[PDB]
Amino acid sequence: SDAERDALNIETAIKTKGVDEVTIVNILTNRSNAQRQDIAFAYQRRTKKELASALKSALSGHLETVILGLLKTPAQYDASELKASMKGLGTDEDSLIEIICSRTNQELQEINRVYKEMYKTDLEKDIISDTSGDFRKLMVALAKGRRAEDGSVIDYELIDQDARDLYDAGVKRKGTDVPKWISIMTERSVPHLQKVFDRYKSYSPYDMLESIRKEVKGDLENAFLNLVQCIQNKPLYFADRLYDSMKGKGTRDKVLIRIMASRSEVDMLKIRSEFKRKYGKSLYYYIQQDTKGDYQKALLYLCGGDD
DNA sequence: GCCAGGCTGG
DNA sequence: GCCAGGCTGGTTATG
Ligand SMILES: [Ca+2]
Ligand SMILES: [Ca+2]
Ligand SMILES: [Ca+2]
Ligand SMILES: [Ca+2]
Ligand SMILES: [Ca+2]
Ligand SMILES: [Ca+2]
Ligand SMILES: [Ca+2]
Ligand SMILES: [Mg+2]
Repeated sequence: SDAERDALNIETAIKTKGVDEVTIVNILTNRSNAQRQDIAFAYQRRTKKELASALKSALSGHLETVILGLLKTPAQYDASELKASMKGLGTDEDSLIEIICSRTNQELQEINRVYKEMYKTDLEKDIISDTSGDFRKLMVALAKGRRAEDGSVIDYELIDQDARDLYDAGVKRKGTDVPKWISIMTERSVPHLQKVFDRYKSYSPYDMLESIRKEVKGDLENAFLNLVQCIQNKPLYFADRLYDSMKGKGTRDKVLIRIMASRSEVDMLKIRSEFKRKYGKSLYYYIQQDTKGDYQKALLYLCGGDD
């Protein structure tokens, strides 16, 4: 890599009359996150100005959102998105749910650490302040990032007991024992819960997702639905969330940008494979139909190719 | 989950 | 009939 050559080409594009957005996109969306950190360092040393601030002046619109997000480290970006989801008197529960429900223990440990560094308060405290009831209990538990790690031994006895407990806490009874659902679904390892959800189908006339829809409502329902999909098949979860961000009128750009940026370097090949298999056309194609301009170009580079 | 009703398959 | 799935609504499950 040549961070200083990239940093120089970016400054030229910034200072150019009208701004050369294509140069900025072509560079930043075709570099790894670590290469971008080096570019930003090299840029500050050359210009005495922060790259992120210089681009926030030089860009606007959805393109600005993409590019500024790409400049943050993965944990910084996640922490900033969590902060933004909680900003003001409301809560963006959909975004909070997406991040907390899909991040691994190791990702969440770094988010907790980085959040506190950037905002001087614990993530858990902001979550407690923005949520209430069982939804709060579930989000706070997940955010600890202390799910059991995948053991070397499959515990079939516990798989069966957990399935019965989920059934007895929900569909089988009047009302719902939500704390039993929260315990099992936050504490057990991911491969364990995968097996629990199939075993659950032996006891229950409905699968886990349909049981959630029948038993709970609102933010709690949304959160359990996202979590179960994340446990069952996380690349498919992101493929479905991307399809949902585009399928209808307009675009849920906040969701589309965040997924494309945060997964580009993690599992985007699997996301693309699941998307193409389910929807028959490529993720690339859906992005092309829903977005335009340099913004489109940036997302297509994060996609990484057709099919 | 319970009690039913009609429906589509093999 | 039997086997496997679905969808409705009424009287509704440690209720
Ligand atoms: Ca321009
Ligand atoms: Ca701007
Ligand atoms: Ca708030
Ligand atoms: Ca809200
Ligand atoms: Ca119930
Ligand atoms: Ca519901
Ligand atoms: Ca659309
Ligand atoms: Mg790439």
